[PDB]
Amino acid sequence: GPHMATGQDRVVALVDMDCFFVQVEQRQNPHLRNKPCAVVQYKSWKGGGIIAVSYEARAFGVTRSMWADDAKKLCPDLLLAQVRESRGKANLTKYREASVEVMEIMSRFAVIERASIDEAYVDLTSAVQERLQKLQGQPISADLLPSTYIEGLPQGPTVQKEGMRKQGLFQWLDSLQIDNLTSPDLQLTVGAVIVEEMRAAIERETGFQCSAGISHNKVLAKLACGLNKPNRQTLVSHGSVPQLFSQMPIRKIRSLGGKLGASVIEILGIEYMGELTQFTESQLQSHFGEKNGSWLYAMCRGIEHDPVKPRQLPKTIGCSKNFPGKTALATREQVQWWLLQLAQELEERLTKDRNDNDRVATQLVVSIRVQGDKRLSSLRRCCALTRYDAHKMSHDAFTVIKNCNTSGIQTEWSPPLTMLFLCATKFSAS
DNA sequence: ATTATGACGCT
DNA sequence: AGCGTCATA
Ligand SMILES: [Ca+2]
Ligand SMILES: [Mn+2]
Ligand SMILES: [Mn+2]
Repeated sequence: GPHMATGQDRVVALVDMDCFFVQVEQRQNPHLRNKPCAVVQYKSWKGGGIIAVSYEARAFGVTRSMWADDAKKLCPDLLLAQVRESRGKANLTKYREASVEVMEIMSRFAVIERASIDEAYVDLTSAVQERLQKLQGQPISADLLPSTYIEGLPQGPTVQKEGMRKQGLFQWLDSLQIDNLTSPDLQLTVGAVIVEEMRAAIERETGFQCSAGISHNKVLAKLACGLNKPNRQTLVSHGSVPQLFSQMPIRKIRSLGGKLGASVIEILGIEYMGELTQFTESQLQSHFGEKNGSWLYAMCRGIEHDPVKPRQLPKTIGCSKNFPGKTALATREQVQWWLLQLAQELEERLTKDRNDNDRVATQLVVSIRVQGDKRLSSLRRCCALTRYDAHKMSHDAFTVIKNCNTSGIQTEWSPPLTMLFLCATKFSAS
C-alpha cells in the first residue's frame, strides 16, 4: 500500500492531427473542405492508393489502403487530392513542411517528442506545476475545458453527445480536490487545460484541427487520444484504468498490435488488457522476456515509465520506392536511373536539413527487395556518406548492391528488384 | 499491386 | 552491423 507506486508522477499528452494529409489538402483547396475526400498516391493502378480519409468519407466506409476506384464504389462523390510526384516518385514534402508548422507551435508549450509525421508527445509535468501556482487554489471552470471528455464519466445515479460530455465533465470537476497541489487528478486536469490552449493555438495558427489524450504516461495518452476523435481531447485518469481496461482488446495498446500481442492472447488465453493483472511479474517475464514481462505487468495496471524524449526532428532521412508486379527493375540502367532519382530527392532533403537544423548525416543505408521475397526488405547494406552529392550517393549505392545481381549478364538484373531504399543516418552537429 | 516512410529491439 | 517488429500518413 504505502510503498506501491502508481505511476502518477507525470502529466503526459499526445496530440494527433485529425485526418492530417486531408486537412493539409483542404487548407490549400477550399473546395475540398467539409466534403467526403481522401488523399491518394499514384492514379494509374485502380485510381491510386488512399493514404488519408476525411471523417465525412469514413461515414461511407472509405478507409486507408483502399484503391480509389474501390472507394468510389462506396462513395461516388468522394473527392480526391493526389500526392505530388517528383522524379518519378511520390514526394511527401508538403506534409513534412505542414508537420513542422505544428511541431513548432507545440514546442512553445513544452518539450516534445516527435512520434510521427502528425503527432507528438508532450511532458506537461513542469508546465502544470507552474499553472497550479498561478491558479492559487482557484477552482477549474468547465469553460476552460470546452472540448474535453473525461473517460468513464458520467456514471451512476440527456441523449445528446455534447450533453453527455458536459455531464461527465461536471461530475469530474465537482469531485476535484483543488486544494492539493500534488493530487494526480488535479494535475491531469490542469494538463487538459493547457492542451486545450495548445490545440486552440494549433488551429488558430495553421487551420488544422487535432485530437489529444492526457494521462500519466505515453501509452495511456495515445490510447486516450483516440477515444473521441475528431477535434476533441480525452483525459484518462489513473482511476479510470480498471474499467477502461476490462473490455479493452490487447491489440489496441501501443506495441501490442502485432505478433507480441497475438502471443499474449494465445499463450495466456485472454482477450482484454485488464485480464493481465492476474499473472505475476515472473509469469509474464517467463513468456515474453524480462523487459516485456515487466512492462506488461505495470502497463495492465496503468503504469509505464517511458520518457517523452526531447526530440523534435526525425533521426533519419529516407527515400523509398516500390516497383510492383511487372514494373520490377530488370536492367542495370533501370536500377541506376532509379537510384539516381532517389539520390536526387535525398540530396535535396539532406541539403535543406543541413541548413535548417545544423547537422550532417554520415552513413548511407541502401536497401532492396527481390521479387519473391515476402519480407519488406531483402537486403540492407551501409556505406560512408561523406558528401551531399546525388551522383556519388547513387554510384555508392550501386556498388554495395551490385553483387546481388545473380544474372550472368551484367546488362540484366535478376531477380528483378521490387524495391529501392536510400536512407541517410548517423547525424553529427555541423 | 497499398506505398512511403521512421523509431527501436535483437543478436 | 544487418535483420525484424511495430508504427503512422
Ligand atoms: Ca492523425
Ligand atoms: Mn498519428
Ligand atoms: Mn491514422
